[PDB]
Amino acid sequence: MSLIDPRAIIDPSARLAADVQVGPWSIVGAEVEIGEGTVIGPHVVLKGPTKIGKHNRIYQFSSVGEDTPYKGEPTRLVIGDHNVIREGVTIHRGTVQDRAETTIGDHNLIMAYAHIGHDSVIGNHCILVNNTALAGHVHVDDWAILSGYTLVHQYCRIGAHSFSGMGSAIGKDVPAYVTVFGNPAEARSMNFEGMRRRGFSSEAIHALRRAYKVVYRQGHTVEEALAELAESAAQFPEVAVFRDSIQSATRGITR
Amino acid sequence: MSLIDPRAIIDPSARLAADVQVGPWSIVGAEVEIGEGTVIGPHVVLKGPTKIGKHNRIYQFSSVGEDTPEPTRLVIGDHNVIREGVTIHRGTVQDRAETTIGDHNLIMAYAHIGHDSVIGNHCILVNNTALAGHVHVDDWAILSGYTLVHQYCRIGAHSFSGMGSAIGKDVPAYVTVFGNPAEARSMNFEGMRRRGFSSEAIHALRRAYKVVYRQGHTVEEALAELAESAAQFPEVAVFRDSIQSATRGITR
Amino acid sequence: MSLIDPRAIIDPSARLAADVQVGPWSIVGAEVEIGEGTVIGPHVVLKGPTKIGKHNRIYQFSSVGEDTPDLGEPTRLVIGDHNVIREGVTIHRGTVQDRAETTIGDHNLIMAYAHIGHDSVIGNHCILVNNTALAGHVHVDDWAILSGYTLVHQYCRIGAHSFSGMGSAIGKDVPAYVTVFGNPAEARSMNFEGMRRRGFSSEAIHALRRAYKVVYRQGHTVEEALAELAESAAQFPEVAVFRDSIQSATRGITR
Ligand SMILES: Cc1nnc(CN(Cc2ccc(C#N)cc2)C(=O)CSc2ccccc2Cl)o1
Ligand SMILES: Cc1nnc(CN(Cc2ccc(C#N)cc2)C(=O)CSc2ccccc2Cl)o1
Ligand SMILES: Cc1nnc(CN(Cc2ccc(C#N)cc2)C(=O)CSc2ccccc2Cl)o1
Repeated sequence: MSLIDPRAIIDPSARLAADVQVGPWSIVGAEVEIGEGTVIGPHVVLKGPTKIGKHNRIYQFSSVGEDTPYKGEPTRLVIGDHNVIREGVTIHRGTVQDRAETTIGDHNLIMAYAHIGHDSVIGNHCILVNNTALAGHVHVDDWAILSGYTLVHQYCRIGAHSFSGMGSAIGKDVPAYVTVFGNPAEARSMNFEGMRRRGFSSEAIHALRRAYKVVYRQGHTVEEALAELAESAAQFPEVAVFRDSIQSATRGITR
Repeated sequence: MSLIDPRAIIDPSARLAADVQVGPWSIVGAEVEIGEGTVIGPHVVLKGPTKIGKHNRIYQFSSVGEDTPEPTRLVIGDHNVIREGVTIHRGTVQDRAETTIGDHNLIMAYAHIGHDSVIGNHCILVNNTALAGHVHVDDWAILSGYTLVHQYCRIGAHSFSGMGSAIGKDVPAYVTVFGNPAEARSMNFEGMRRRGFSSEAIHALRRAYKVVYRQGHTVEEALAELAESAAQFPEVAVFRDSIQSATRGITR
Repeated sequence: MSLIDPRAIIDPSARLAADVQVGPWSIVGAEVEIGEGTVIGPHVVLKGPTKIGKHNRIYQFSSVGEDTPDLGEPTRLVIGDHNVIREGVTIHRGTVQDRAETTIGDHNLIMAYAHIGHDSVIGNHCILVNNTALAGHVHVDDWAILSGYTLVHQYCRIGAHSFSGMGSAIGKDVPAYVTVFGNPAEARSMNFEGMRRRGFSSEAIHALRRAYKVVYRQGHTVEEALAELAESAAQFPEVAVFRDSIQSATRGITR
């Protein structure tokens, strides 16, 4: 049996690496580029201009590279390497001219029926659990986990190693390591489980626990908090990752 | 390349207008009528008795015209966009509760339109919005992502629900609702300005909101107080009529 | 015509009863077993080791028998008789080694886009309404009704004849007959409506109303409540079902 199933439709403008697998009844549309070792399942719709990197797995009933719901404006979707895109996932392209294309990095897991809205940016090692929805212009940093049915408002930033509880509705920025829950989302604590899994030192975990309290439990303003964290951020690069996510928040921080 | 892809299944009783496009591996079932300029994507399941109007677009993995889990019908108007994975059930004809969708609607990815529901014109049902059944959505309503609507609920003209809202009661026209359970917050003044409502009409609607929600009046007292402004501004009469026709009470 | 559509793919290791119907563009994977009177719709993906019983109906765009997006461990899915699996439903296999296969009994209705996580167990006469998600290791007892978009945390037990309202987020065990609402889920009352439809005696309904008060409205600890329910449970099999569900609660009960 051929690597490209004879029941699949490959557009003559699509560029594929030699070992790409494409399952039956799948469409690889115009201007779709697919890298080495990628596996396209059956019943998949791929639309371009889209770049899919190496060693990716895209499951049935997914629509990857769709137009968002002027004529001829260049729009693009870039997906890196070692990603898993499960059944029914929808991923929209993003505008090129303004450097706001839809981008997905490496080693991500995008679970069933998740939605990635136009101009969203997903880093590396993220997990978007079933039916997570990024409205659009969402920035998800490395190792973030969004539990099932997490809804993210347009323009929100989800910090590195952050966590959302199931059914959370995020309206403001989530700082690095922070855990959020409910509709509307509220900050609860820090992802100490994720910190341990990543092999963080005891001094680094303690400095981060102290950092959370400075921001959320000591009644200080964002301006007051950032000034107090300066000393701790200089000694630990992980407290600096927390400090930078607060400093770069536009919609305010999830409290 | 033919308009009707040779890999699609078209039942002999289906009636398609000459320029209708059907993508590969789509099923156009028996008693399905499709009007001029409509585009059916690939992997679409269309079941009848269903009448689809002119210049519609139906995306992949949609199931339109499903039986509810006696002649039943589904009627879809003109210029609608039905995105990927949307599910639309038919409604009962004898009791005049067929499922109806008007014109210029945008029904986004994985939205669900339960049996006997009625959607007006220019409505937006964002991703995963779910109408349980017998839901009436009036013109220009916006239901944000993952809005859930209890059976028999009425969604007023130009109303708005925030993301993840769970609506159990009627939403009056223009009203903005948020959360689970849904709570009224304000009016959609932004929408009024886009529609070209006058400053005077907006002013009267803002006063009408206060009468219903911020002055401790009963529904009976509020309706009597709005009578004067409703005769003067047709937009206020839209707001008053939606409260008058509320069978499950109003969202507060 | 032909019971198996010529456009369907039937793996040579699949075992089917002679009258099994399979629609166009459906995949019946390796190690899939399908019983008498079952109808598989078009665009269905079935993956094994999976057993599907008699007189079942599986709708378009469903992925039944897939492996979880995180694990040579042999895993299985077993589905009983007279079930209806609506469009876009995802059902994952379990694990055999620790006796946690994913199992679904008889006369169940699994509505559009519902998710059945790995190692979950569904009894009989249950209804999972549109987009209900069982994260994994979830036990759903007989006649439970989970309203649209109900989210169920891993390891939660849903009691017999219980009911969740639309958009409920369940993080603790739901006792038998209990009605729960919101995110986080909160106990409200009992499903008396369901009892009456099931033909429960007025005496059994009266005893269950009293049982709810003992657990939830009289300031008793779970130890105290279980001691007070002992007498009623010995007399009413329906009260024993309620008592057993509180006894077997590992995550505490939904209050
Ligand atoms: C299974 C399981 N393992 N951990 C959890 C908790 N979790 C976060 C999480 C989930 C998966 C990975 C992984 N790889 C990591 C973290 C949730 O999102 C629960 S909700 C949910 C879960 C699954 C489907 C639908 C829903 Cl709604 O679930
Ligand atoms: C994109 C975008 N543009 N506006 C918004 C806000 N919006 C209303 C809205 C959304 C789209 C149109 C349109 N055509 C109009 C209004 C939401 O529904 C947010 S939630 C959400 C949003 C998108 C996907 C999934 C989810 Cl869950 O999102
Ligand atoms: C229709 C209808 N008939 N009863 C209800 C109430 N119901 C429970 C329920 C639903 C169906 C059966 C059945 N067979 C039994 C109980 C809900 O879940 C409402 S929410 C919902 C409902 C439908 C789609 C999306 C959503 Cl979100 O809806």
